[PDB]
Amino acid sequence: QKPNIILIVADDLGYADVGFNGSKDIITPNIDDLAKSGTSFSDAYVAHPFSGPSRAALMTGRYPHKIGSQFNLPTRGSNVGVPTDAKFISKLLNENNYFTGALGKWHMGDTPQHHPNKRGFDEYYGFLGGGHNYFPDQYQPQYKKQKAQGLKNIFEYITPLEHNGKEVKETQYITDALSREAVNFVDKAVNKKHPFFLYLAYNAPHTPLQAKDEDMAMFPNIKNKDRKTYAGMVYAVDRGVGKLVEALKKNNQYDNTLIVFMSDNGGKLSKGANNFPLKAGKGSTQEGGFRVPMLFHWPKHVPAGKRFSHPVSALDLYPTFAALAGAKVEENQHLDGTNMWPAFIKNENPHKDEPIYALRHRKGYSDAAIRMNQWKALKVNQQPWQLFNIENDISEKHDVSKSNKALLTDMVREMEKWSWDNQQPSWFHETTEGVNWRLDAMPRFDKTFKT
Amino acid sequence: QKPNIILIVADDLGYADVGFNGSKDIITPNIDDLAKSGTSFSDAYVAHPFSGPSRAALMTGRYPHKIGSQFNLPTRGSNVGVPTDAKFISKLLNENNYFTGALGKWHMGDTPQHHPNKRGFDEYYGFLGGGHNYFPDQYQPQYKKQKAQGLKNIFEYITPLEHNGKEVKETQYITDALSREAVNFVDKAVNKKHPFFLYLAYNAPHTPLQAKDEDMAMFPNIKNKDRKTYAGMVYAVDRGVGKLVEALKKNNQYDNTLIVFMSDNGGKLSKGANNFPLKAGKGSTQEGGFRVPMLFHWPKHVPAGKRFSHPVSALDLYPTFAALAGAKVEENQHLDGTNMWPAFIKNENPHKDEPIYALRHRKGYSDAAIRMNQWKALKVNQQPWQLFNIENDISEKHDVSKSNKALLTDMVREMEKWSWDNQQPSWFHETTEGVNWRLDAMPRFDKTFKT
Amino acid sequence: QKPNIILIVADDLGYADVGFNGSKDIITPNIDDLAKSGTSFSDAYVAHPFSGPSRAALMTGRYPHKIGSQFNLPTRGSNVGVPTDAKFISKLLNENNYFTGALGKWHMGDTPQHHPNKRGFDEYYGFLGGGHNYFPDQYQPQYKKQKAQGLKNIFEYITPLEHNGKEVKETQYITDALSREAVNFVDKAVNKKHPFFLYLAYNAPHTPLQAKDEDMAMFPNIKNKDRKTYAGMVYAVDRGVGKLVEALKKNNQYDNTLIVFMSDNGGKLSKGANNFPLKAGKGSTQEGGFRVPMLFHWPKHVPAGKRFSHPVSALDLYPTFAALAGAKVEENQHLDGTNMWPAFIKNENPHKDEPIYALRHRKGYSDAAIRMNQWKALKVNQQPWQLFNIENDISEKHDVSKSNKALLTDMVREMEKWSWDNQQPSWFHETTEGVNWRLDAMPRFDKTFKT
Ligand SMILES: O=S(=O)(O)O[C@@H]1[C@H](O)[C@@H](O)[C@H](O[C@@H]2[C@@H]3OC[C@H]2O[C@H](O[C@@H]2[C@@H](O)[C@H](O[C@@H]4[C@@H]5OC[C@H]4O[C@H](O[C@@H]4[C@@H](O)[C@H](O)O[C@H](CO)[C@@H]4OS(=O)(=O)O)[C@@H]5O)O[C@H](CO)[C@@H]2OS(=O)(=O)O)[C@@H]3O)O[C@@H]1CO
Ligand SMILES: O=S(=O)(O)O[C@@H]1[C@H](O)[C@@H](O)[C@H](O[C@@H]2[C@@H]3OC[C@H]2O[C@H](O[C@@H]2[C@@H](O)[C@H](O[C@@H]4[C@@H]5OC[C@H]4O[C@H](O[C@@H]4[C@@H](O)[C@H](O)O[C@H](CO)[C@@H]4OS(=O)(=O)O)[C@@H]5O)O[C@H](CO)[C@@H]2OS(=O)(=O)O)[C@@H]3O)O[C@@H]1CO
Ligand SMILES: O=S(=O)(O)O[C@@H]1[C@H](O)[C@@H](O)[C@H](O[C@@H]2[C@@H]3OC[C@H]2O[C@H](O[C@@H]2[C@@H](O)[C@H](O[C@@H]4[C@@H]5OC[C@H]4O[C@H](O)[C@@H]5O)O[C@H](CO)[C@@H]2OS(=O)(=O)O)[C@@H]3O)O[C@@H]1CO
Ligand SMILES: NC(=[NH2+])NCCC[C@H](N)C(=O)O
Ligand SMILES: [Ca+2]
Ligand SMILES: [Ca+2]
Ligand SMILES: [Ca+2]
Ligand SMILES: [Cl-]
Repeated sequence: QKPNIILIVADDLGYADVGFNGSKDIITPNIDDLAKSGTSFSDAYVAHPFSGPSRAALMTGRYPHKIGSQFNLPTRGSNVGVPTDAKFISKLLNENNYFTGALGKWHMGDTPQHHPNKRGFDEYYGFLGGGHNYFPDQYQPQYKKQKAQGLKNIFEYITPLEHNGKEVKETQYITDALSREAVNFVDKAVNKKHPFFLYLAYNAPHTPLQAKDEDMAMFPNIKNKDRKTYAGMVYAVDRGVGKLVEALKKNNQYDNTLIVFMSDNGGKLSKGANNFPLKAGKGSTQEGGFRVPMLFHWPKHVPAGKRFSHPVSALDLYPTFAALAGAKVEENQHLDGTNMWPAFIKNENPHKDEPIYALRHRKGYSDAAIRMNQWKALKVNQQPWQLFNIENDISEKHDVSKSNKALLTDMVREMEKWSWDNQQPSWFHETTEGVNWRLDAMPRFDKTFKT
Repeated sequence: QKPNIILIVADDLGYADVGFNGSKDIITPNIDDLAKSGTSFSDAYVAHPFSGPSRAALMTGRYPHKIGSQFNLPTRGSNVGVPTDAKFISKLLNENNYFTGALGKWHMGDTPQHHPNKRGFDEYYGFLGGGHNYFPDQYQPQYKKQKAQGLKNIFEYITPLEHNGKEVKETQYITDALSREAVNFVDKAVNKKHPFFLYLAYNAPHTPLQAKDEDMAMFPNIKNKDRKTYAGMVYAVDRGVGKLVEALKKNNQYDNTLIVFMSDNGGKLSKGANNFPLKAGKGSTQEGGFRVPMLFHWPKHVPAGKRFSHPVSALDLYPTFAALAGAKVEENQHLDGTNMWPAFIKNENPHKDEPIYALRHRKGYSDAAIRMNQWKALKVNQQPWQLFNIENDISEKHDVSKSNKALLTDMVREMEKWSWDNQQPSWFHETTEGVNWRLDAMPRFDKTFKT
Repeated sequence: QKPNIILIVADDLGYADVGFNGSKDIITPNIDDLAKSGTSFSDAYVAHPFSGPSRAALMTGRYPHKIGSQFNLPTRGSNVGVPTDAKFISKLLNENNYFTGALGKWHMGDTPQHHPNKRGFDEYYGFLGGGHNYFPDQYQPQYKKQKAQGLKNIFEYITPLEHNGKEVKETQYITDALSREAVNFVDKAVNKKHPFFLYLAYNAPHTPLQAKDEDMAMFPNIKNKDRKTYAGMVYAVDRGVGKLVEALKKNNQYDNTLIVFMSDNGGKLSKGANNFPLKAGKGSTQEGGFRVPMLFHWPKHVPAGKRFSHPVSALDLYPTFAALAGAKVEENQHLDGTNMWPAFIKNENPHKDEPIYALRHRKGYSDAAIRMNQWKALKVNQQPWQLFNIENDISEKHDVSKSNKALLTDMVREMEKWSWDNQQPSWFHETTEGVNWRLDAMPRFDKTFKT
């Protein structure tokens, strides 16, 4: 009965950089097959416009602000991570008889208690930090040189990958390696006789921009060097997905597996991405920062060849997966999303008359976003709040706040109300950021929620 | 054996605005009956000079500073409240076989976990915020208009009352409605065969100043408009108390019930109150802010026709009620008051040689108060500490700090010692207040405890 | 089988002020006997360069920064202390069948929950604060005068000593009294038939500088008044140790007891100490502040007549004692030291390629220290980081940072990484210190970890 679940998350994948979500230049046949025989989502949102807090939200089902995880972890390492008392969806599923696997990027804490194996994943194969260099032939010599020199703070992008806490010596381009271990994970799952949960966290197409020549060779008409490199990186993810689907079919897992494919946040335009038709990109509270491609694939359950047009949150995956797995959630987990399945099946808005938030901190102020029904409220760059009918003005060109004053004020005040149980950040991505936070009396919600 | 307990709390009731505590113009016959056949308290103190933290202290038996509840909750709503790990007196009594009821004003959190029904009250009938408009005929149309317009942040003074989480349509003037449900609560209690605890939290005579014509008609010689309205509001509370006593007598509950009547803080002089002979009023650390009327009534147990002249704290009610109920308290609850009954029965000071504190935060500084034996230390308006022999100088006219230097310094240093386990505020009543707190490096206890 | 353990800690004992660690003027025959038949440590470090946080670290096995105890407790008293959820080594040993005793200075909280008897000591005889006056004849009349005057905030240096919460009337010079009760403790231990742990926390030679004439008489060639007084104070500790060893031999405990003797921090040069050949003293992150004398004595187990030359931390005592006692440690205790015994027995560095830290907060900035293998990194007085080859430059005269840039930067970045799970201080030693902390947006780790 109970389905296997695969959550595939690309890292900094631009909105228009898969074929099912409008790519004209990058070609993603295998990812598009899953979209063509499943349902894609035109209004899918992550809980934060960059990696660490977005991933924290995927795993915990909570806005990262509620659990002190509003910032990326310190870039040079730390002994902190996403709080251990917020149960990960993997742990919940593992407690309900799932064989659990995590692959690739973690970015949620690298201490013993924060490690994938202590957050409910039986299997982990990957790198624990914010990304990685893609070619072992490049990074392994650099790590050797630095380690032999006696350095202990070695940049996490060149450190060896690990398998369940034991270091390995990777031989393949990282995207191919993660795809290979996805196949290995689902092949191991055959014998288990319970259902499985796989969290596949590709670092592609996140920087550094490094692609195989064989992949870049498939895009001879992309003349921009970065865009061709980026295209090659995305194509490697597509090959990977193809290799995984192959294995699922061989093992007779394909038909009873829910596959979710998405990005952790918007594309970085200066590093090869395209977020058309959305404004801006990674880190923004404009749509381009936190509105992402998403597809569901599960034959006979997810309708084939459809596009779901109502708002869905990455926060919804926790209770949705939980309900589909027959795993009970507790009220004291304070889940911020909803089980979207009943509304999804009726082609209705699972967040009818309810807001979806983004709140991204900057130096001495915060940018914010509110999506509810047709409306997108926007607080950016210390401008006054703006309002867009996002259903007809997806690119956020036509501020209609002047003619909907009471509605806008109401949305902002509800966000203000929501903000009070946000915890003080438990860390920042740089030491100076934490010092500035304190110096600036943050959060400056007097500015953020001013109407 | 074990007595029923009723805690009646008026909201912003002035010190001289009941007959038993010296009113010459407002007439409160039923409240005065309870005083005449019981004991009133000339030196009764609440733990904070305004609502939210005072109520937090009544329920938890802790100074609100110890539990992060030094401020009123955000006026436009929030998902925060008085910490769930500080057990409410209602919860303790409920755990020891009491049928528990709360009526009227809450002001201690409106989330599911902070709701009266989750803080140990079997029955709740009231409004969860800081107050309410008094006439359904006035507020219900306003709420209809706003709700039909699609507004979600609706001012809590016009929102519908509820009964155990289900919304109701109130038909009576709020003070009469709460009195009616007090009767209903004690009538329900007859069948239960356990003792009962009723927390009756009238919003009268708190703003808005709104009275029935029939009540105002009883004060033809009060020419000041606000004072007449206020008098009418207090008279409605007296009628209510009378209606409740009536029901207690009918049910044979009267003789074995401990009735406590008090205010949550001092009267607001600009909104109809009189705190004679005390200086200042609501929010002050002068006596007028946190010294309140109080009576106990319990035939054969509380002496009849007496006035107890020693300091008593609202903090004492938790362990006193607990002891009278045979409910065990634990050392790790960190109760800040004392079981006052043994000293009360011997007509001795239950806080002999021990301080009672007030500490009220302002913009960039704090006002403070210390009551111990005959002495009142006062820190106000960024003036140097003052000292009064409050037994001979109740109006705080004669600063004798110059001639008791060592005593004053000693009292202040003991308060400074007490301040270290005060928690940072978990919320503020406005966003800007919290920003100013952070900007001003609060608490500025270098100013507050300077000698 | 399992050994008794005695941890003797002098308070502000200078580096060169015992004979085994190079004293030419102070003579410490009994302490030197333990060194001569045991192993002394040339590179022994406490976790903080002053009392409260150093002691917190000894007892918890954690850097005090991890548990909010980076500052001394408020000098005029408080209701805070070292967190009750960090299990004390005494509690652990008590749970593993040890008879436990603490003597003399506590300085880790004086509330019921923070009291020695609630932190795993069966016996406590001493004073709970930061120090004490040494002559009962002097302090007892002062305390009587103040107590009879009705003062409640009485300076903790004159308050009566206590035995398990009950006040006593001490008749001897405090150092002699503590020594006497050490004898009484080990005599009580004879009957118990389990092993024992004694924590002997002398306040000597900490201020006030007060010595017996009979002790000062032994140093006729010390002409400096303070140095002679200080010498006499240290000699009283030596007599005490001699009296204790006497009792251990009488009771047949000597041979199966591990005796550790050390200081809580470096000597205060302006109050009689000598830290030769180390730079600076008490409170500094120069070697003189946190590098201390230390000896182990345990016949047949600790080699006799040796000097161990590798870094050892006071943090190591918790897991080392635990392992020697057969007491299990849990991963979730987050111990910061190591069981040094296996490396110690092989004459190898128990902190090979691993740092030992000091981080001491000042007004608006922090001083820091890193010891790893031959290297000492130093951050002091808001100067740029310095680096010394501490093995050939113990006095920190020759900054070689210019020629080891990459190593120094790497060490600092590793400290920066370590800093993220440091908690905000739960208290300060003065109210103004806490206000300045907040005003200065502390910690200013942007300055501290700048390279
Ligand atoms: O004032 S501050 O607060 O401190 O900082 C600025 C601003 O105020 C911040 O609020 C803002 O926030 C950003 C968001 O959260 C943290 C900030 O950056 C995040 O995105 C990260 C992404 O930019 C980064 O990409 C890096 C580049 O490629 C990989 C990463 O490291 C590389 O550089 C290294 C180099 O340092 C080393 O010495 O040599 C290496 C050689 O291989 C390498 O160079 S390279 O490989 O040739 O490129 C590049 O800079 O990745 C991180 C994750 O690791 C973040 O991505 S993600 O995880 O968020 O998806 C957010 O956008 O930042 C302001 C300035 O930091
Ligand atoms: O500027 S700040 O830093 O943010 O704060 C200032 C200062 O620094 C603070 O120390 C000080 O603290 C005060 C104390 O705690 C919070 C502050 O106010 C508290 O008292 C509250 C009480 O004033 C308030 O009364 C209001 C008036 O009557 C009812 C309440 O709302 C009314 O107005 C509404 C109106 O806004 C709405 O649009 O229409 C309604 C219907 O027309 C209604 O109008 S009405 O017809 O007049 O009723 C009035 O303004 O009630 C709250 C509880 O609900 C507090 O009372 S109590 O719970 O504490 O007993 C404390 O004194 O605040 C400074 C800035 O105010
Ligand atoms: O208040 S501040 O302006 O913030 O303090 C400043 C600095 O900013 C701050 O960093 C520094 O911190 C000192 C450090 O920790 C607290 C401060 O004092 C400690 O040492 C103490 C001894 O000096 C004190 O000795 C006193 C002396 O003899 C006995 C004591 O009282 C007598 O009256 C006499 O003055 O004893 C303390 C323990 O009781 C403590 O000693 S301990 O070994 O640390 O316990 C330490 O250096 O303080 C600056 C100004 O004070
Ligand atoms: N396991 C040990 N304790 N080894 C250290 C040497 C022990 C040896 N008996 C000695 O006293 O020198
Ligand atoms: Ca990303
Ligand atoms: Ca009030
Ligand atoms: Ca010391
Ligand atoms: Cl710190």
